[PDB]
This record gives sequence, structure tokens and C-alpha cells, in this order.
Amino acid sequence: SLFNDKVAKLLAGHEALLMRKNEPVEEGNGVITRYRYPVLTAAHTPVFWRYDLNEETNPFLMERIGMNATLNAGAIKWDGKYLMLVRVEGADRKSFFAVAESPNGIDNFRFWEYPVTLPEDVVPATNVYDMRLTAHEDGWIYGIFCAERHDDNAPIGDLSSATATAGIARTKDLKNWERLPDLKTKSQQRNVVLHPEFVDGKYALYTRPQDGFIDTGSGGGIGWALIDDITHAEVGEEKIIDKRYYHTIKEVKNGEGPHPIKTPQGWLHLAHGVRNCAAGLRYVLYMYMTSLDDPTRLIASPAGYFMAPVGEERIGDVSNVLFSNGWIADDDGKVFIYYASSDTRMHVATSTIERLVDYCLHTPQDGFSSSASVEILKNLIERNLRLMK
Amino acid sequence: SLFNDKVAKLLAGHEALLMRKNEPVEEGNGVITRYRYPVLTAAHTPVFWRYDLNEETNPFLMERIGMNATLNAGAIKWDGKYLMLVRVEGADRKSFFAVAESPNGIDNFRFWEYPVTLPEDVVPATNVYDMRLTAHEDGWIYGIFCAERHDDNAPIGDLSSATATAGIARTKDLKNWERLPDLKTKSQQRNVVLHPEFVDGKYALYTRPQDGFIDTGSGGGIGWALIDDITHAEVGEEKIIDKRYYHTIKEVKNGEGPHPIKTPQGWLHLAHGVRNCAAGLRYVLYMYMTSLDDPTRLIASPAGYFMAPVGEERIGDVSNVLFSNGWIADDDGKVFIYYASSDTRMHVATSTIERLVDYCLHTPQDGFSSSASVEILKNLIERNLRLMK
Amino acid sequence: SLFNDKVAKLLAGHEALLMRKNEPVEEGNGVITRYRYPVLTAAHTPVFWRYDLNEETNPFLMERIGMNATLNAGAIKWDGKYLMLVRVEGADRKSFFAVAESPNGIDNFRFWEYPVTLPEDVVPATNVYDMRLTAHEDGWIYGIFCAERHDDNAPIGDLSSATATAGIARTKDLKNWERLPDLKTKSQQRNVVLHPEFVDGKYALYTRPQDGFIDTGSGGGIGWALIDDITHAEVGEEKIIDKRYYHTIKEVKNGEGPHPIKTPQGWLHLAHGVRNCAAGLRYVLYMYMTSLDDPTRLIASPAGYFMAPVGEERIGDVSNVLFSNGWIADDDGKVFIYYASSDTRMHVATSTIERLVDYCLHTPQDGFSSSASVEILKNLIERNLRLMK
Amino acid sequence: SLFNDKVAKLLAGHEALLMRKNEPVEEGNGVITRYRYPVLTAAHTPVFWRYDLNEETNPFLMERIGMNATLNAGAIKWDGKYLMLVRVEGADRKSFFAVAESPNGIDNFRFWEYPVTLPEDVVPATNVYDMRLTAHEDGWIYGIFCAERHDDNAPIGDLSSATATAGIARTKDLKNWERLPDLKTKSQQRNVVLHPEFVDGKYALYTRPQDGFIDTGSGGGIGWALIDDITHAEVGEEKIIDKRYYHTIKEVKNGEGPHPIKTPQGWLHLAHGVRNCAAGLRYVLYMYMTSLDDPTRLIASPAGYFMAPVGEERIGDVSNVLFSNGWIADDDGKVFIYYASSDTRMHVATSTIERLVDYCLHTPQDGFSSSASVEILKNLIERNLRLMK
Ligand SMILES: OC[C@H]1O[C@@H](O)[C@@H](O)[C@@H](O)[C@@H]1O
Ligand SMILES: OC[C@H]1O[C@@H](O)[C@@H](O)[C@@H](O)[C@@H]1O
Ligand SMILES: OC[C@H]1O[C@@H](O)[C@@H](O)[C@@H](O)[C@@H]1O
Ligand SMILES: OC[C@H]1O[C@@H](O)[C@@H](O)[C@@H](O)[C@@H]1O
Ligand SMILES: OC[C@H]1O[C@@H](O)[C@H](O)[C@@H](O)[C@@H]1O
Ligand SMILES: OC[C@H]1O[C@@H](O)[C@H](O)[C@@H](O)[C@@H]1O
Ligand SMILES: OC[C@H]1O[C@@H](O)[C@H](O)[C@@H](O)[C@@H]1O
Ligand SMILES: OC[C@H]1O[C@@H](O)[C@H](O)[C@@H](O)[C@@H]1O
Repeated sequence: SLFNDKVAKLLAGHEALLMRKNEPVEEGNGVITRYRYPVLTAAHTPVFWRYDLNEETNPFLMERIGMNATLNAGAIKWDGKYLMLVRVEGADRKSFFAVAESPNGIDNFRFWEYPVTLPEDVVPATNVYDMRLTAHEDGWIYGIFCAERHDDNAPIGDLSSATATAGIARTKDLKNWERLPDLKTKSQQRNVVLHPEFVDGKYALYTRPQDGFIDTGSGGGIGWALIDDITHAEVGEEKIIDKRYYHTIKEVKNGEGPHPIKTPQGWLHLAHGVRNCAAGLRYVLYMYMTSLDDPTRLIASPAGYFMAPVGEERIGDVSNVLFSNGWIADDDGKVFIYYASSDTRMHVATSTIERLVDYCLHTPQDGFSSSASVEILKNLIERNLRLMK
Repeated sequence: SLFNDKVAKLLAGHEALLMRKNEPVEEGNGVITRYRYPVLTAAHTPVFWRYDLNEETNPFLMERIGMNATLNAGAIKWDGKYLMLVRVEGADRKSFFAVAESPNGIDNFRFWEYPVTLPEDVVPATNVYDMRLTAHEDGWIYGIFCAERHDDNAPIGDLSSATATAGIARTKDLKNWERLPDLKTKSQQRNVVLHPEFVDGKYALYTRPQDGFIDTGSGGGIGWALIDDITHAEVGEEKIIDKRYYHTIKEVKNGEGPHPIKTPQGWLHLAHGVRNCAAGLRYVLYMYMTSLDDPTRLIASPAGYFMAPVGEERIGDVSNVLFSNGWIADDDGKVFIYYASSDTRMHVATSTIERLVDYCLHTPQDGFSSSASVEILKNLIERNLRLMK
Repeated sequence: SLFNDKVAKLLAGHEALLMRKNEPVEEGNGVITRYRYPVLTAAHTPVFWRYDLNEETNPFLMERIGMNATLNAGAIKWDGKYLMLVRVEGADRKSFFAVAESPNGIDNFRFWEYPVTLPEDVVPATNVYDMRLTAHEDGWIYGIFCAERHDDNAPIGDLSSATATAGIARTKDLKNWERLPDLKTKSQQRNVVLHPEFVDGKYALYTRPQDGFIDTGSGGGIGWALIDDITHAEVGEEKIIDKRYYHTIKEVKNGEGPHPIKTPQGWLHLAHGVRNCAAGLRYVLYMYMTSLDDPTRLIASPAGYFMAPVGEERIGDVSNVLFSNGWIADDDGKVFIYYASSDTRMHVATSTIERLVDYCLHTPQDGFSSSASVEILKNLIERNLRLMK
Repeated sequence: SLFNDKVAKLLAGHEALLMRKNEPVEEGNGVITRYRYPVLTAAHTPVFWRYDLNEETNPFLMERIGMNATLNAGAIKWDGKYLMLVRVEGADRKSFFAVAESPNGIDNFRFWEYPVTLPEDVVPATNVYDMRLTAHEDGWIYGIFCAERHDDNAPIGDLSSATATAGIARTKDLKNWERLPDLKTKSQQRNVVLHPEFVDGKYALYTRPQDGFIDTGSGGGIGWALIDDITHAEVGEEKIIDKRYYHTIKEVKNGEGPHPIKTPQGWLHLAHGVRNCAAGLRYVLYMYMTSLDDPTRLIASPAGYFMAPVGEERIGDVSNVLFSNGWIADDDGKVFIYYASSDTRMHVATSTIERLVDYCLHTPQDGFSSSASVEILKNLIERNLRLMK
């Protein structure tokens, strides 16, 4: 029948998309390798999420539930597989979480047949997004995410005013999730992330205090807060670890991405930085390192951005954005960086622990001015010209 | 496992290839419409024909039986479906027959899981090829094909001299085939085709007498022979119906393609014509019509070729060749022409009975010289310029 | 109406094709510059040559007269315009001549609305082809071409054996052509070309004696023959000017292309050379020069080919062929070379008289062996490495 | 200056071409992996082979010595590098030998600055081609090649009749070559190849007896001949090891490619097979194995071709041809197969010894008929369908 043939073709096209082999992009900077294809797009969502496959109830075979975007994904190595904890945004503009797995980390990602069922905390949330997974030493996998609600305290007609809180959930199988109380804090929070080890016997959070829903205001950067009880999480003291700076890629806002990777040289961090331009907000990725002895102490601040939008990455629902809240480091040192472009699709970039540490340690620090940048550059040129002669 | 993933990808890629929607080529001549993709290539043969899918016996997952070409296919409308009787040539250089079926005639052709099992006649054949299917009024589907054997008259070292006979088989299901005796005749034959109706109460064959295996010699063109008994087929009287002519597209050789289509205006024929050039033999398609009252009598001879190699068609194992031995005319008058290019792949072109008859009746006849061609052309130009003013 | 819209689209698409700007190919050898697009293809023939545009007599709007190829064109600068004398081959396999003109020499060639009407000589010809135009000092434009007829000596069934004579016609407007008697000669001739000046007060022809229709046999190369009376042309004395040589690009056959260009350094010639290979005959272009004092005396023989098939040129009705019988040299020294590829389409390449003479004079002569080729090459390498150090 | 800029651009473009990274073709058959780009083309020859770079003597900066093709290359692993012994054909139609080297075997091949200087034997040769390199246990690198001369028996006008002898040269550095006497034998020979080990204390050659220059006539296949003294080489006893067969890919001609690779399972051979078709001669590659105990004894004959022209490979000066006379097997079992397409360019395909042996041992043998091919195929289908259920 024509209908059954159409269903068969939908499924066949979907399998071909899912199984497509990724290929590295040859041209790169020696730090990271980009890949030709995204690891996930809205088109990667299962056919059976979007279409009613029953001819009786969907004789035209049209989509019943449109899928808009697959973005800002957490990540974890799980039972030998490479997992993303994907933020999937429907055509209805709500996001939900969904696990996708790959045998190799760069292609053949496939969504688990059901997305994540996440219980509400005591106050219901309208949207949930951007989960960071932490396999904590306490034996749980934590997902720290943004729980967003309308702010009724707004002028009449204002349906955009919102509040962001840090949601906390944990699981041991990524299917059954326990929702803990939202983080209690004196400011709005987004980009909260759980450090994987106890520090002074306490849970440690990366935080990002902000005066408003979109603007940080007095919020000084990426914060650090020790928490006595993750099941009744409340910030007491909050210390800024990585600061915003005028005329850097992290001027207006910044935030921790995934939880950092432990290296012999220190904690290796991946974050985003924001500045304003004539086209709106521009988001890039950057890195920093902190001490093993004192994870609050910066020990490497390579100047500028680590990755910024290239090519197809530049365009999407929210253009001029890269964002990451997930990466995986294998035992052999290979690193898989899962980053979204333009709030629309997920990509992978690969590197190694040794290369990322080399990048952090030997990319000169920002001296904060054009004159300083020129002096750093002239010094390198002088070395190279001597060598090339 | 890596092996199972590899098998799953082979199957998935194959399904995507098989299900690809064909699209008509916009640029055309108003007679036939070409399509963007071939209907069959060697890559269309089933994965399970080529690969041993068992890891125990094929751990590297390599092809065990290479497929080289899918060409010169017969065709029949069968139980609501569009069928080709494909000549499939293996990497071993032997050909065999195999049914492929489509729901619509222009794409989604898929081979039946097993190819054709064709019993030998009394004298075994080395190769069999180019089967024309005829649904005869006697209730059988006949396949008339070429059965080729090494020429025993050949001297030491000559492993190329061959003989061609017309093989005859029949079936009622395209799975169980009865092999009848090879056609008895005084010359070599290839391109023998069964006319679908009795004529004077006898079976009627299109023939192509030839003095040698490749060259026709004294062979004058496409012949017509009435046969009393198809189960003991022997040519007696033989008349040339469509002749070779110097400096036409059918100078050196010609041959009937599929059996002709019955129209109210006469029998509509599709044939091939051959000439020599610096690059070897060049094969094109051409049409002609014969009378319903007397199928041996020509009533339309449009000048020149009907189709010749265009673009991708020009290149293959045997370049500069189009060949057809199959077409299907639906009750609504739509015609699906199945033609091979360069002995390598199968294509489809579509037309209608009305357009093909129009083409045959109103394409001026060849006057056989440059001066005559110019006079025909000047006449048309004069009419058009008068109209365009 | 749908019909009128269809006609309007045919005309519009044709105009867009005709007006397309050509672009030079950047990669070249410094001798000639190729161009991205052919100057003519079969699709360039007028819409009103191919279609009957009257809905009453062609309601399906299909082509009534197919055009197959535009090839082997003569060329002349004429009343400020760049003209080709095109060999146009119909789908009927007959060729006829047709003028096409361009304002600039590299694109926007358009056929004159009517093709050439060429009267027959006393014995009618089946095909005419490959006309070389010569603006002779006697005030006439001569076209010397091949007039082909079926060989009456041929046995039953032989519809391929043919004879080639040199046809001679002249005109003062390229519209009204006077057919003079075919050249009288003791062998078959093709590639006969009129030298533009009297020599010893006589007409001078380039000739190409050949024992057969396709193969030259004892024919030694490109010949030279003085003719008292072009209106009763008969060869008496005949001298070979440029010879075939074993293991060169002109081993099996050769022939003069267009008439040579007069330069201060001598007559600049363009010719074709043929050898056999596993795929058939391979045709390339080559150049040579002869003395102004004695046009029968070679003064430059650059080794090897001048042009050979590249890319798209390699494929067509008769693949692996370049052929030229037309070029134009402007007063400023710019040269437009019109060459066919694969008997299918017409191309242009540009150079200058200075560059072509440079090429002829300073491309080393063929020493006729691998050892000699290596010695020439090692000498150049040695010079370059010395320079590059 | 404009001239110096032009030279700098020629050199820069050439370096970019030479350094281009090759990429494997994903679609394959599991036996061999093809690559996206040729390893060598005529454009890969050095700029300083083709252009005179001195403005004084070449002010137009045009090529002085055209290069036409890089084909049929021998191969050897040499001092840690991957070397081809390239047949380079000039625009003058003569070939010469030239070493090209790569660090990795699949790209970045670069010609040595000077080509090979090969001394003549007592009788000079017009062309030399298709050298097979053998690192013999006697400590020398031998190159066995074809030395071609015009046939003196030829009649007037015949500049094509030629004779082929087996040329023998040796070297210890690929720069200084000693020319030994041409092989003495009772028939013409081409595709002669030196086996790398003594057999019965004697040199062993693969041979290919042929009655004519192009056609083998009574020549039965690939031969084997023991030679006492390679410096006065003469064939005595000669045995056919791999035979031509009607209706196989090696019907008309065959010949050994490179010398075979030693494996624990036997000698692994790569050869070419030829048949005739309407377009001329068609050349494909095939494999076979012989015994370690007795290298004259066949132990594996996989049916059909190993590789045949695909895509771009199908077209060139001599289309419809693959040819190999070189491959390299690394100690780790990786195999680099260097094969020419269409006598025009050089390609690489990769495999492993294990895969190639698997292919030879488990691709079913040719049963020599359509019925046999169908039975082999039906058996595999039956196994697969049983597995797939
Ligand atoms: O950002 C868009 C433009 O912004 C303006 O301020 C200009 O000064 C430019 O520096 C810049 O191109
Ligand atoms: O090879 C070109 C053509 O040759 C003829 O003999 C036909 O029988 C076809 O089988 C083939 O397409
Ligand atoms: O077919 C290749 C060539 O053959 C020769 O005979 C020429 O006369 C040309 O007409 C043609 O281009
Ligand atoms: O031309 C096709 C092939 O012809 C054969 O003679 C071989 O010797 C090769 O030199 C060539 O590749
Ligand atoms: O910019 C703040 C937030 O605004 C919301 O509307 C979007 O859904 C988020 O993805 C975004 O992070
Ligand atoms: O040309 C005659 C025949 O020759 C055979 O070798 C080919 O297999 C056929 O396809 C072809 O029709
Ligand atoms: O090869 C000789 C001639 O043969 C004819 O059949 C072709 O029409 C000519 O174009 C060709 O030049
Ligand atoms: O076909 C036989 C030989 O003919 C020669 O003219 C070619 O140069 C060779 O490459 C070829 O192998």
C-alpha cells in the first residue's frame, strides 16, 4: 500500500541519517578537531516521536508532534557507551531531556526510545534545560539544570518575565530520576554544576549568580559554593573563581559548562563567555584551569576564546552562539567535546587531555589591551622569523 | 558489536538506495522524459547476494560474489506491478536473469530474493542474455533470449569465437521456467522476439539473421518468421521487415528491442541501430510502425534515432551504447521505456502511446542525403518564421 | 495558454543559453587558454529548427527534427564578426553546413536562421562534412570539404564501404554557393584545404592522399599540390610536406586543419594526428611551420601534441578526439582556435600569433626515442635547478 | 615583477597539489579501499620539468616540454619510503621512467628531481614502459620492462607494426642503472616479471608469450621460465601457470602485474585480464595464488575480477582499463596497491595480506557458465536468508 510504503521510507531515511559516518575536518588549529556533520539535529529524533504511524488515526501521515532543536547537552561515559543528555525543544517551545547514545562518540548517536521523565519539585516548572551530569563520588549521577518559571511580578501584558533556579535531580540508571529540592540561593542561578568530589567533606557547586533572568548585573562570574546537604541544598558563602572582564570574550556574562576534567596538572574547565554586539549577544567557549590542592585557585587563563562559531555553526534559532555543557574524557586521554551551535544542533570536537592542557598552559594570558596583544604577537613573530631564516 | 553494526549499516544504506525517489529531467524534447537516476545498477543487487553475512565464515565482512552490471532488461506488467527481467552480470563475467519489481515503474525497483533458475537446453550454454518477455495469447509468458557457446570450429588459442542461438523458455509465474528447444535456423540469431498474437494461426518471431557472432554480414535487418510449433521451433520462411541503410543510425546492424506495442494506428516498435566509428560500435534506439492488417508492412519510419546516449549514459563497460529489450504500456496510455546505458546500468524514460505514435508519424522520413535533410529542415524553418512574425 | 507558455519558455531558455558569457580556464600551459563552456552544442541550434511551433500541427510540442552534434567547424572573420562554418549532424546521421556568428569570438555564437544550401556536383553526395574556408586572393571565399558516397564496389550486405572526394564550392556572401567540380585525383582525399595565396601563379592545395576510406595505407602525410584551374581542379604533382612517424602522435594518420596563418616567421599550421590504441583511434592537434619563401619547406616541428582531449572533451559520440578545421587571427595578433571535441561539440581556445610562434620555435623537436626525450628533459631540468638555486 | 609572481604561483599551486591529503572512499566491498584522489597525474610532474623558468629564454612563461600521463608504475619499499617507478608519457608520445616517493604510501608522492637514465641495450629501443621492480635475493634491484621497436618486416606506409622485447636492468640505488641484454626468447614478450627468490638455484621469470605485438594468438596465458644467468637471459623451458579462459575476464589476454607477495598461505599474485567488447579492449585486475612448495602450482583461483574501472577510472587516453605493475606490503601486513586507470593516471588502493588471502581463498571459483554462477549464488542466498530469519 502507498501508506505502508511511505512509513517504510520514513524509517529507512531515518536509519540512513542515524548511521552516517562522521569525518574530521582536516583544516584546524591543532587544538581541536571539528567534524563534518552534527552529532544530533531535530531530524535525529525518532520517527515514532513525531509521526502517528497508524493509518486509521493519521491517514495523511503527517507529524503530530514537531521537534524543533537538539541542543545544550550534558554528557557521560556510560556502560562503555558515549551518552548525551540532550535538551530537545519541541515545536511547542518547551524543552525536555532525552538520552542519546553512541558506540564511538562521534556518530551513530541514537535517542533512547523514551525521553527523560523528570518529576517536578514542590513548585512546578514551566521549562527545564541545560543539564550537567556529574557522576559524584557518593555513587549517584546528578543532573543539575535550569528550572524556569514565569515571574508574575511584571507589568500587565508582560509574558516574558521569568525566574531561573537551579534544579537538582539524581539517578543511578538515567531512567528513574529522583527530584531533589531546587537550590536555595539569594540570587537567580543558571549554569550551576556539581563538582565530582567532596571538598572539605562537602558537596561543591559551580554557580553563576545573576541579578536578572537574562542579565547578570552585579554577578561577577563563575562562583563556587560548598553545600552541606545536596538533598536540602542551600548556598551560604559564594566565591567568584573566574571573573568577567571588560573587552574580553567574557565581558557581559559567563558560566561553567560541563563539570571540569581532573588532570595531573589541575582541573580542566570548559565555559562559555558572552559579549554584546550590534546583532545581539555573542557566545563563545573558553577554558581555564584550577589547582588540585585548591580548586578555587586559578592556575591557567589562556587568553580569548577556545572555540567560536565557524561556518554552519553561526546560524540557527539563536545565531552567533556556541554552548557546551557536556564532554567525555576516555582513559586513554581522548576528549570528546559536545557543543551546541546557535541553540539548534549538537556537534562534537575531539582533542586530548595533553593537547587541552598544553593549550591552557601555553596560550599567552590576556594582557587586556591592544598594545599588550601586539607585544605578545611581536615576540612570537620574532622567534619564528629567527627559526625560519 | 562492530561486525553487527557494519551489517546493519550495509542493510540501511541499501534500503536508502532502493527507496530513493526518482525525478524527471526537465530538459527534454517533448517525446520522452528521462529521469535523474538509473532504475537499477549493480549496487541495487541485494546485500545478501554479495556478502556472506555470517561473522564465523566472513569475519572481515567482504563481498564473496561481486556484481558488475545490471543491463538489457526485459519488462512486463505483472499482477499490478512493474517488472524488469534483468540481465545481471557478475564479476565473473557470466550473466544470469533476475526479476526486479516496482510499484510505480520509475523507482523502488527491488530484486526478488532469488534470481531466475533457467534449465539448460540439450546443449548447455555458457552465457545467457537479453531476454524479451512476451505474454502470449496462448496463456504463457515466453522469454526469448540469446544462448551463447564457444565456437568449436575455433583454432588453437582462439577463446573468443562464439555462436549465438535463440533460447526459448516459458513460465506462468516467472519462478518456474520450462526450457524449450533452442530455435532451429540456418544462420546465427540474436534479438529474436515473440510477437504477442498468432498470425495466420502461427507463432510469429522477430528475427535478426547474422553471418557471424558479432557482424551481420549479408544479414539485411530485422526479420519476420512464422513458426507452427513454439515447442519445436524452426524457421522456414523469413522476411526482412526493417532494413539497414547506408549512412543511417542502423547502417551496420539493427535488432528488435522489446515486442511491439499494439495501438489503434498499428504496431509500435522499439529497436536498436548500430554504426561503426573511430571509437568502436555506436548503439542508439529507434522506432518504426507496422500495419495491424499486415504486421510485416512498414507504415512509419521516422528518420534517425529515437534516443541516443546523453550525459552519464555515454560511459560504462561498453560505452556509446543505448539498448532496450523491455517496455510497459499501461491501460491509460502511459509508457515506461526500460533502456540500458553502456551495458552497465538500467534507466527509465516515460512517454505516452499518443506521443510515441505522433513522433513516429510526423518526424519526417529520412531522404538519405545531406541535401534532402537540408530541404526538410528549410521547410520547417520557413513555416516557423512565418508563424513567428 | 499552456502551449504558448511552453513555447515562450523554450525560446527564453534558448536565449539564456546563447547569451551565456564564457570564462577562461585559469589553469593552462601558457600556450593556449581553454574556456569553461563550449561555443556550440546541439542545444545551440535554433528552437525553430527542431520544433514545429504551431499548436495545430504539433499539439504536444515535440521536436520534429532532432539535432545531434555541432562539430568540425571552419572559421572566418567576416564583416567584423567571428564566424564558424559548422558541421551540424542531425539525428538522422546526415551532416549539413550552417553559419554561426559571434561579436567577440568566444561566446554568443548564434546560427543564421537558415543553414547552408549547397548544390550537388554532377554526382550526388550522401554526406558532406568538415569544410575549410579560405578567403582567397582571387576574391572568392572557398569551402573545401569532404563529399562522401557509398562505394559501389561493395559486396552484398556491405552498407559501410564508402568513398571520400574533395568537394569545392565558392561564395561571396556565405549564402549563395557555387558548386565547382569535385577535385580530380588518383587516390581518395579528405582534409583538403586551399592555401590563401597563389604560388607560382597557381592555386595551392593541402592534400592527404589515402588508400582507403578510413585508413591511409601508403599515404605518407599532408601533401601539397598546385592546381592551374580551381574550376576544373585536378592534382598533378603532389609532395608530402609533413610526414607520419612511428611512435608519434601522428603515426597512423594526419591531416591539415584550417588553412595556415601567415606570420613574419613563416606559415603557422594547425593539423590533427592519429594513432591507434586499445580504445580505437585517438586524435590530437599539433602544429608546424613552413617557409614564406617556400611553403613546402618545414621550418618548425615542435615535438608532440599541441592540444589533446582534457576533461569533458574526452567523451562524446566519437570519444578521445580533438579536431580543428577553423581558426581566426585578428590584426592585433589574437588567435581564436575553434576545435571540436569527440565529434560532438565545438570549443574555443585563445592564444596569440607571438605565443604560437614561440611554441613552435622553442618546444624542442622530437628526437624519436625515450632516450632522446630523457636527454632533452634532463637538459631543461639542469638549467632550471641552476636558476632556482 | 609580473613574471616572478607568475613563477611563484606555479610553484605554490604545485606544492598545494603535491601535499593534498588523500581520503579513503567509504563505500567499498570489504576487500580493497579506494581513495578519493589519484596518487599521481601528469600535473604532478615537477614545474621545472615542463616550464623553462628563465624569463630571458621563456618570456611568455609557457611549457616547453608537455607531460601527458603518469601510468603503469612499478613499486618498491625503499629506505623507509614508498616508491613508485612511474611510466611518464610526454606530449611527444614517448615514455620514460621516473622515481616518485611518498612518506606514507597514499599521498604526498613527489618525483625525484631527475627521471631515470636508462642505458640502451645493443639494439636501441624506441619506447620503454611498464617496469616491474624486484628486490632479488642476489642483492640487486631488477627492473624488467617492455622495450619496443618498429617492426622492420613492415611494408611501405606501415608505421605501426612493432616488436616487444623484455628489457632487463638492475641497480642498487635507483639512480645508476646497468642495462643487461634483452631477454632472448622465441616469441614476443610483454609483462615479464622477476620472481624475488631463486628456484632450483635459478632466476625465475613470469612471462607472457604472444604471437604478435598486441594479440597473443596461441599464447596460452602467464608463463614461468627458469633462467641460469640473468646477465645473459634466455628462455628454455616455459610453462603456463595461469591460463586464459573463454567468457572470463581474462579471455583474450592476461599478464602478471607486479611480482607476487609471499604469504604463509602461498604466493599472492596480482594480474590483468583482457576481453574484447564493442568499445575495444577492456582491462581489469584479478588475483590468484600459487604454492610455496611449487610456485608453478595454482592453489587459489577466485572467480572474476578483483578490481575493474569505477567512476573517474573509466575514462582516459585508453579508456576502460585498469593496470597494475606495482604494490607494497609492509611488515604489519598492510598492502598498498598502485594501479593505473585508462593509461592516464595512478591510483592507490589499500588492503591487508589477511584480507587479500581471505578474498582469494573464499571467493568461489568460476564454474564457467551462467548455470554454475546461479547455483553458487543461490547457495549463498540460502545461507544468508536462513541467518537473517
Ligand atoms: O559592529 C558593527 C560596527 O560597529 C560600529 O561601531 C563601527 O565602529 C564598526 O567598528 C563596526 O563594524
Ligand atoms: O555490447 C553492446 C551490445 O552488444 C550486443 O551484442 C547486444 O546483444 C547487447 O547484449 C549489448 O548491449
Ligand atoms: O571521427 C573522428 C574524425 O574522423 C575523421 O574522419 C575526420 O574527417 C572527422 O570528420 C572526425 O572528427
Ligand atoms: O593500453 C592498455 C595497456 O596495453 C597493454 O599493452 C599494456 O602493456 C599497458 O602498457 C597498457 O596499459
Ligand atoms: O537567555 C535565557 C534563556 O531564555 C529562554 O527563553 C531560553 O529558552 C533559554 O534557552 C535561555 O537560556
Ligand atoms: O557483441 C556481442 C556480445 O558479445 C558478448 O561477449 C557480450 O557478453 C554480449 O553482451 C554481446 O552482446
Ligand atoms: O572516419 C571517417 C569518417 O567516417 C564517417 O562515417 C563520419 O561521418 C565522418 O565524420 C568520419 O570522418
Ligand atoms: O597495446 C600495446 C602497447 O601499444 C603501445 O602503443 C602503447 O604505448 C603501450 O602502452 C601498449 O601497451
